[PDB]
Parts: sequence; structure tokens; C-alpha cells
Amino acid sequence: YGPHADSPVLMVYGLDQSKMNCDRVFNVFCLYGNVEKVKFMKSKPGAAMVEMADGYAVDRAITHLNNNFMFGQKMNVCVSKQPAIMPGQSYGLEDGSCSYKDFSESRNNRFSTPEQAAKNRIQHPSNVLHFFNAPLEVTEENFFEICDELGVKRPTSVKVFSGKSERSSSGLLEWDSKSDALETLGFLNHYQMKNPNGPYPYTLKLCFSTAQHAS
Repeated sequence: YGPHADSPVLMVYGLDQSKMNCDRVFNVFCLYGNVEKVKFMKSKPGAAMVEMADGYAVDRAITHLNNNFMFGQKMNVCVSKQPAIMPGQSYGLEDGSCSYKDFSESRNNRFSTPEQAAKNRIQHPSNVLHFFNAPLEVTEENFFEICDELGVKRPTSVKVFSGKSERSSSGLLEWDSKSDALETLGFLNHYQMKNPNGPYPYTLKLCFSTAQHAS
């Protein structure tokens, strides 16, 4: 009892399967809860199930993402009739990745304890993304370079926040439209940014901002 959704599994239609894979779905839905599994459906092109940690995550994802547009398609986000995603009958996507993926052990999940969960603000989709965990000396040009690599739209404005006694940078990335930002989110979240000072790339973390501008 508690959440409205009677399953931790949502169904999402309206995905662009020429662009989306399980990682890119996780890149969107991880803003709303822990993502345990994603499975693209054999029966239904452009649709995927997404198992969250619980129903409250489903309620948030539906509330914020239903009827949003991505790649000109209208997304439909609703509770699944299924209580869990089972692995059976998986297939390879065109990019060679599996139609099913388990993300339950991902270090990129953001709701793994209540106190971690609490640090996620309400995530109403907007045209500005907040970025965290970028390299200390990141520049707008760095982001342009990565967006070009990924084949996504460059942000129209980038703001890096001031920081001290901080081992990574954060800031704001703005696009002209909400769909521009959402489209980018799915491609750019968790991008592995170069670390000149240590072995591990910086995992770029994005979420939605309430800021009107990256100014």
C-alpha cells in the first residue's frame, strides 16, 4: 500500500526505436526513481516496459513524462498490467545491445536510500538541464564537442557554476524547447567525460532544472 500505481512496472509507448535502447531509457527514467529493468516489447514496436523500485516511482514518471514529446512522437506512460519484468524472449537491437537490461546494481541509480532519494527534486520536464559531476575545468566548448560526437543538439547556452572545495563542476544547460532537452537527456546522461587527473571518467549526471535560463 501507498503509491497509486499497483505495479512497479510501467509501460512506455511512443519511443523512437531508431534512437532508443535500454541505456537511453534508463537515462530518462532514472530521474524519477530507481530503475531495476528495461525491456523492449516484441509485440509492440516503439514500446518498452520499465520496472522501477516501487509504485511511487511509477506515479512520478507518469505524472511528469506522460504525453511528452520525443523525436516528434508523443510518449504515453502508464502502469503496466504486469507486476515484474521477466527476462524471457530477449532479442538484439540494431545497435547490438540487448532488448532487456537489468540496472538493479547500477551505481547511477539515484534513489538507493531514502536520503539519496530525497536529493532528487521534483522533476518536471523543462528546457534547462542541471548538470553535476563534470570535470573541474569543463568548458562550454567541451559540451559542444560531446554533443557533436553524440549527434545531439548543442545547448544554446551553458552556465558553469562557481565551486570551491568541490572535486567536480555543476551548472546548467539550456535548449530552445522541452523536447530538445528531453531528447538530449536520453543521449547525454551518464556520458563518460575525460578525466585528465585520474583513471576514471567523470560520469556526467543530468536532471531537470527549474531555472528559466542557463544564465
